[PDB]
Amino acid sequence: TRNFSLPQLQNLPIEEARIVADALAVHATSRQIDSAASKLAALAEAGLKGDRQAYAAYQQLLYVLSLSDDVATAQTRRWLARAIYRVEERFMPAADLSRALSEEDFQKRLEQEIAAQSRERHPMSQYVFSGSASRAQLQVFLRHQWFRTFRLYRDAADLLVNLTDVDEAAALARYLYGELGEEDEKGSHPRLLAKLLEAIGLEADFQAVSTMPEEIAYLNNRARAFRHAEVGWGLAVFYITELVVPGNHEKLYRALLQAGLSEDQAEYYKVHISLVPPRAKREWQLIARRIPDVQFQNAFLTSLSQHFRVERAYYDAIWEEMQSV
Amino acid sequence: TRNFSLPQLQNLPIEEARIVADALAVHATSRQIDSAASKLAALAEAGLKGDRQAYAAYQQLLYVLSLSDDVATAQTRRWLARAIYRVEERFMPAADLSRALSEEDFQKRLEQEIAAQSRERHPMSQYVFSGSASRAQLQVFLRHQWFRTFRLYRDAADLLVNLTDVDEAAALARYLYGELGEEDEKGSHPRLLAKLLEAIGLEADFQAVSTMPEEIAYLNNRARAFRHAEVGWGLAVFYITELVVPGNHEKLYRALLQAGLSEDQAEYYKVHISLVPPRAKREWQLIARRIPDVQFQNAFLTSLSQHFRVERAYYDAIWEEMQSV
Ligand SMILES: O=C(O)C[C@@H](SC/C=N/O)C(=O)O
Ligand SMILES: O=C(O)C[C@@H](SC/C=N\O)C(=O)O
Ligand SMILES: [Fe+3]
Ligand SMILES: [Fe+3]
Repeated sequence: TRNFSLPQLQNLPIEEARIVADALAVHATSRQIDSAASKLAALAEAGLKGDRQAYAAYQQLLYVLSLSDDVATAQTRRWLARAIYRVEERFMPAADLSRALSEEDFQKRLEQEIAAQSRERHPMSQYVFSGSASRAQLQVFLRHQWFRTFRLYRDAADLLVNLTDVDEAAALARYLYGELGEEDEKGSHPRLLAKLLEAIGLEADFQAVSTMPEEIAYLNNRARAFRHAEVGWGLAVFYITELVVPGNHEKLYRALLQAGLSEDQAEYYKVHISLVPPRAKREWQLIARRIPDVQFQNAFLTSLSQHFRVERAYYDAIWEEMQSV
Repeated sequence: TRNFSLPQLQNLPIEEARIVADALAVHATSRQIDSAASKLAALAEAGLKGDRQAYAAYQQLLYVLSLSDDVATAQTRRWLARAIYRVEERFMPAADLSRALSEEDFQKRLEQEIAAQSRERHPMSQYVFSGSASRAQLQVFLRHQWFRTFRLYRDAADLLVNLTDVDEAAALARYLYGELGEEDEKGSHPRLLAKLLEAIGLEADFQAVSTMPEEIAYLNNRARAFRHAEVGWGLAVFYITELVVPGNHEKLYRALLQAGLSEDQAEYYKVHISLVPPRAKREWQLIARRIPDVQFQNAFLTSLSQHFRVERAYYDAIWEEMQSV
């Protein structure tokens, strides 16, 4: 299977890929697993210090560890990913406020950060919204839309698991329920996107494996953020996504209709326009309750800044692919 | 913080509790974590061979590891819990099937197992249904009902996390949505039970920590099964609970109304009578697809039998406590 860990690892011409493979064996010893964790940590350190090959190598290995679908190795894979996450977060630039911002000041900082970094301001977004994109160019856009959308519900579920307050788990459960099609699994949002992809000649593969480095970096970061033990990381990515999807999707919907798509064909984008603003308003209380905590504020803001960095490098790479077709 | 891991460990007169504490430290080394794992596995092995003190020790530590609420230590706690689970599973009388049973023989064996040991036939259940229980004795019953209900949704979420198929994750999402109150979190099933609990004088403590050995055994086993990498373990526990809840809760509902509180206060039991039956028919498909796989059948039936042994010993202990008042 294409999105299992071991087939992906055999395809990486890296020695650490074989050490990781040994660490994921059914009878792997603690020493093999600690060896994998140390060599992964050193690879990530070398890559984050400026070694372009170690940088690419650890990002590919981290993609395999964090996002493969062979559930038998999942617990050890998540253990190994943590060895890499620890290194990454030491290199990330951390927000270090010592005193908590006011709730009003905090929301305004978010609004400002969004206005400065929103995916909606990217030249590619504006260009498609303009109607000037070719059909093959929309296909580039939707090919990568598939990778962003199709397993988002799993990252949300990792955050659900880490919210110990029953009311906060419930808010995330309502999100997951909406995201998985409510009472009809034929209408889960991954399948709505699949219906749109098929309307424009693309396959929606639930075992899709990305080969674009910036997309891998985006998916790796998002999973790390939603899985973090300090939920400020995950609430940052979750909530910024909830705030940006409605207007972005309203313009993407219009662009697809302009591009020769039906209302039903473009339903994936249509349903978020109306489903999200109410839910986003109720989900805000998860952030409001934690604002007095300066550790939460620093985790949230560091998460947000890191998310924006990888999202921008990713949109830039999609934009380049779109221009070459 | 009464149900966080470190405060619980400092209150355990078990030597290995200190080693576990060291393993959960912010900067714990691989040696300290691996050491803790080794001592926990040895303690479990001694306990399952008959050392009652080692048995009690491994069960209290496993309770702290698997069910404490400080998410900062959860990943390492779940890692250490695995070392105990592997030992436990070597001692479980597993259905040794060499080849897969037919669907016909699988459902028949399932029906037979449920017929022989369902919780509904336990003398305490028929006694409660009988009307004859005193208020103090119903308090005993509901005090332990709290421990079974108040974090069940978390165990189901771990199973959701391990269901890689999007339509099957959707099925578990429909379950969680219902269990956490659909659009209204004040109606989540833990809070409905908490309201039933407020009537009669009992506290519903979201940080409750059990000190009843058979109850610890029940919660430990259930979390292990729902977290297992082979989803047969969790599907076994999940499905046996969904199938028995409607009849059991129907009879408990009528008995509680006959004990003098309204239908609405006892809403926790009524809602299951109608809510669960339609969802159980769709949830069966997750099991039907896997019947042909003998590895699934062996996990499922081993889990069912282990769940019934632990459920029966727990119900026995509640019944003894109930008869002491
Ligand atoms: O990549 C991301 O995280 C943003 C997704 S949001 C789709 C679903 N929203 O509920 C996108 O590309 O639109
Ligand atoms: O874990 C158990 O023993 C089963 C629970 S069912 C609660 C289900 N939804 O609220 C019980 O004891 O009634
Ligand atoms: Fe969505
Ligand atoms: Fe329920």
